[PDB]
Amino acid sequence: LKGPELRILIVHARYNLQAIEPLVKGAVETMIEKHDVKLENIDIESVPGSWELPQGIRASIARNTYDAVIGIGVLIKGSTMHFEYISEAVVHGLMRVGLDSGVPVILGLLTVLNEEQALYRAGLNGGHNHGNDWGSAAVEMGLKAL
Amino acid sequence: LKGPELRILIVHARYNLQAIEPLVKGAVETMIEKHDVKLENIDIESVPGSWELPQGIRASIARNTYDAVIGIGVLIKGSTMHFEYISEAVVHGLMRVGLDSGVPVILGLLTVLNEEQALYRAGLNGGHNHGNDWGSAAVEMGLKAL
Amino acid sequence: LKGPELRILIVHARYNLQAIEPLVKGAVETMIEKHDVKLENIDIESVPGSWELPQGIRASIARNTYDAVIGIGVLIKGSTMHFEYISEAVVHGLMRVGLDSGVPVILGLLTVLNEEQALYRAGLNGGHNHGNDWGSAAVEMGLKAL
Amino acid sequence: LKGPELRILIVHARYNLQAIEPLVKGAVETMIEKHDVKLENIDIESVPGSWELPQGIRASIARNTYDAVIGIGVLIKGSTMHFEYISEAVVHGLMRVGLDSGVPVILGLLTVLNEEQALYRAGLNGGHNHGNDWGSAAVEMGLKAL
Amino acid sequence: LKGPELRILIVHARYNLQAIEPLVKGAVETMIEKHDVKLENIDIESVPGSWELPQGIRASIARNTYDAVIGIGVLIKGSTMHFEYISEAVVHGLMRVGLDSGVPVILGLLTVLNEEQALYRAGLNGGHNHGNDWGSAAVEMGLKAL
Repeated sequence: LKGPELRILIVHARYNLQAIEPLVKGAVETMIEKHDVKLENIDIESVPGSWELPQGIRASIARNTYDAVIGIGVLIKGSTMHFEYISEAVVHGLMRVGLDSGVPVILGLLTVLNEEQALYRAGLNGGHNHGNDWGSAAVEMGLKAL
Repeated sequence: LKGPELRILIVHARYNLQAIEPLVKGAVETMIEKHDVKLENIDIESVPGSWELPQGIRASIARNTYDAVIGIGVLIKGSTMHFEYISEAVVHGLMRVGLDSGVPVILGLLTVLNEEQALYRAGLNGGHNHGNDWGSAAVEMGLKAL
Repeated sequence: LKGPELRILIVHARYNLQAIEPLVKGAVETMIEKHDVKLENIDIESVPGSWELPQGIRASIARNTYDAVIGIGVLIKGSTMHFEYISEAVVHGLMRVGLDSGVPVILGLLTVLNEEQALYRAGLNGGHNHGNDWGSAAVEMGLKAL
Repeated sequence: LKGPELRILIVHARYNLQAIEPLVKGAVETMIEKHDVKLENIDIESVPGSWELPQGIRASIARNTYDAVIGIGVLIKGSTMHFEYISEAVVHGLMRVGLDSGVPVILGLLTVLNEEQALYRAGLNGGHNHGNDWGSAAVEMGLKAL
Repeated sequence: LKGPELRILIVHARYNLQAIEPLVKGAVETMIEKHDVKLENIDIESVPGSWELPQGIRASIARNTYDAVIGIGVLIKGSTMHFEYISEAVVHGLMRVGLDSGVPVILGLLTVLNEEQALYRAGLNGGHNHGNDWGSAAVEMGLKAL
């Protein structure tokens, strides 16, 4: 599947930036290299933390027009219940923003127990970069939307 | 119950495709063989993963008109909390799309601990294929909708 | 409390039918025998499983007019997480249908660990039939709605 | 803070009535004795169980006009998962009714493991009556609403 | 990032006030000292408990106009399930108020097991004050909103 006429939005948080970057990259590289998406047609905005992902996307979805958007962030279990509650709220939030807007929202949220699990899913230490999967998903959902 | 005039939509994800296929088949075979549904009246679309099920169905529900739709996907517990969160969000999502649209949405989502449990519910290794149940359910809900 | 002019709707699923029936009966008998509800004023529709309860009620709530509705079904814990997710989604769903419509929705959903717990709450093996409680509740909420 | 011109609504369920009463009392006494609320300006309606709280409040909120409302009920853990699901649904429901209506809704819901824990929070056996806290909260939220 | 023209709202509950204060301070100090926010442009309202946070913010968001708002409160695990349910409901509530209003809502909610964990996250006993992070987040989201 190729989508030269597709406009894609990518919002990512900045916590655990060491895992975020590889993910964003994989997502971008895959879209371009494999689906023929134009670099100029890929906006990349960012927010403080995962909590802000739904809100950031909603805002951007209103300003311009995209065919698909990818929310990227990584939450790591800490000492309190904070992890559980943010996670649940953010995931429900992204789903809402997508269903309300009609714009496909790809889940690029990692909810892990430790940094290692994150890096592994970001393609480091022998793992498969999930940002790639997200990229292809964005493209597919974008086309089917039209 | 027979529904020759029924138009059914089936959206399924592609992860764990080995379990997905038997499910879709059972759903289709049952509708046809037991409820007299016309093969031409059964659309079968697909999306990347379960996360996209609600969004894919919403989109399709807007394009054409169906009497019932079946969402099919299988989520398997991994090393992180990802499974728990996607599961909860997807299930709430499908329920929403159905209640908002007024179109019956049948739950063909398997949330299992391991691949074996999935295959078993797909009719392999001595189990009962649940896609069959979903097929009959789609038909029943479709008629009662009219 | 008596409600001769009340119109009640009862939607029940068909899984674990052995527990369902006693429940529906108790609900009906109580409404009639104790609150003076007219048998002709009690509609009893049914759906495949608990998942369809919210959707079935929404549909019916649109076709006719009722003063109260009772959703009845029984979910039993199995080997997977399916039970947990359907349960949470269905309960949220019923609450939504009630709050959106303005029509009182009585919860006649049993979420048990095993069939015995269900039958017990259906009045068998020395237990108290909960359908009775639901019946009176339907009547009370119906009147206060007016 | 005093609110002589405030109209307060109090809906309470009737299960575990032994814990409910002390709670309602404390709420009323505190509002009057400490915030100068007029007894005639305090409506007290009731419903069967906690499940009906959101629905009862919605109904009443539509009939008349209140500055604040207090939902009171006590759920006790039993042998099944029923407790967990009603609890989650009711709490989400009350929050919704408040946010949709714009009318402050005070949470007077006790979700305990056993009757003792309930009575203790109702001021018996050496505990502090939480209904008092709820009363003051109702008054504060009511004024700030204006 | 600096936001001299930004109007920020801060609503905080009053339970566990010993942890609340340091948080509010850090939030204010950081906004001023590091982002050039004008003290006159920072409203600080308060409510009884965390349950009231969403409702308080909704009310204020309607009265005036803000570029960003910060909800602050701390919930501590007790003997009952109350903690879990308030937590889940409040977090979903804040997310809703933000998505409905279009106004960025920063999560300054601590859901801890004990007072120590709270104080630690408020900057005492060797910990980092999270109110600072929230302050910067408020500023960033506010600007991007424009």
